[PDB]
Amino acid sequence: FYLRNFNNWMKSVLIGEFLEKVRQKKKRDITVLDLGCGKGGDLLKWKKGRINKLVCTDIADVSVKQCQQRYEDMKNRRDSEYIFSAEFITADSSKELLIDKFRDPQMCFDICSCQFVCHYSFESYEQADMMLRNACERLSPGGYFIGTTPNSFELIRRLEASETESFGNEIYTVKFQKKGDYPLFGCKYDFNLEGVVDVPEFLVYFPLLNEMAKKYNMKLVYKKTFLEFYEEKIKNNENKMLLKRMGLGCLSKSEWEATSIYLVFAFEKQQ
Ligand SMILES: Nc1ncnc2c1ncn2[C@@H]1O[C@H](C[C@@H](N)CC[C@H](N)C(=O)O)[C@@H](O)[C@H]1O
Repeated sequence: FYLRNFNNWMKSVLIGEFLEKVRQKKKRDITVLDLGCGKGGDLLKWKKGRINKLVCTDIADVSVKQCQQRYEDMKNRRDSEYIFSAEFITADSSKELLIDKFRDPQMCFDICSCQFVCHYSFESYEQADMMLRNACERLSPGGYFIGTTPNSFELIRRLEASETESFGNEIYTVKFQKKGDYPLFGCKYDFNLEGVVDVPEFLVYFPLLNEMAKKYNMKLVYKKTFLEFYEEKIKNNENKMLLKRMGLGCLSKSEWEATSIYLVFAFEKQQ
């Protein structure tokens, strides 16, 4: 609950910062790609952002349709006077070109949001490159590719400090297959969060992600650990009060250990 809620706060502040960056130029017709949208847990953040068009895509067809129904549920509120239009696409973004699936092949995006997703595409080089292409190729110049991914530096640091192939606490466990072997692609580990799931992830060496993004003319805006990001954004008072409205003034030490494995990143498309 508290970890989910804290990640929502991180996504709210992150989406909020870059919606305003986009609006500090074009306030009109803001088009967003939500790569790996999941069950639609970001729809209300895009609604509060007052965007115009949202493309939600996920690999699980089940999730895409609950995301589509959740959007239809939202637009039948009385609160949804001008809710964004949306399309919902089932696709493997690490294997399929998404513009093959758009109703408008030539559409452009101001933001691509890829939250807790891109580390599933580092199974191989072509999959990581395909996801970057689906995320960045159709970005308008000056548009943003933002997202959250595990920090490989902090992952390895804790794995070496451990004396087994595992580490964690009562909230989470990370189990690597072998210690001391960290290939750029396919470095598989299992991430278990006590409550939620058990899904295999791949290590993302961020300098590599930074270099591959250059292929689509992306320049790194910033890269922060979850702790660096929290400490910086908590100084803005409306961020601080959003934290208190969401009931996040008291995260456990065990929850900080879990959430401090992650980083946020932002790339911008050049002219
Ligand atoms: N290659 C892939 N292409 C598209 N979606 C994927 C892919 N791999 C995993 N996903 C989906 O990415 C999502 C990962 C979730 N942790 C993120 C959900 C949502 N974006 C959130 O921030 O809450 C899941 O819904 C996956 O089904």
